[PDB]
Amino acid sequence: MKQVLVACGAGIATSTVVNNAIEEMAKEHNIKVDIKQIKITEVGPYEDTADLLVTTAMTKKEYKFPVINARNFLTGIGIEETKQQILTELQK
Repeated sequence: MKQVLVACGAGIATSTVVNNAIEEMAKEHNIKVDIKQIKITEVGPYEDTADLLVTTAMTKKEYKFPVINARNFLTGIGIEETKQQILTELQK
């Protein structure tokens, strides 16, 4: 089981496109992955239990995992790109 969180802070209240996107891809792949949604100040305690984290900005902390910028998820087209990187470990 892979618990991947998602913390975005640009305009939308929560990461809708990202989640709705990833969740759509994970299904096609049929992998045992579960997406998680939390606030920017929620990833702190959710660093251990969680496995992967993705954020657009505000990534200045003692993270204990390979954070992946959410720049690719700006519109919703360059998902496959980053997805390939994160998936490299998911289904390594």
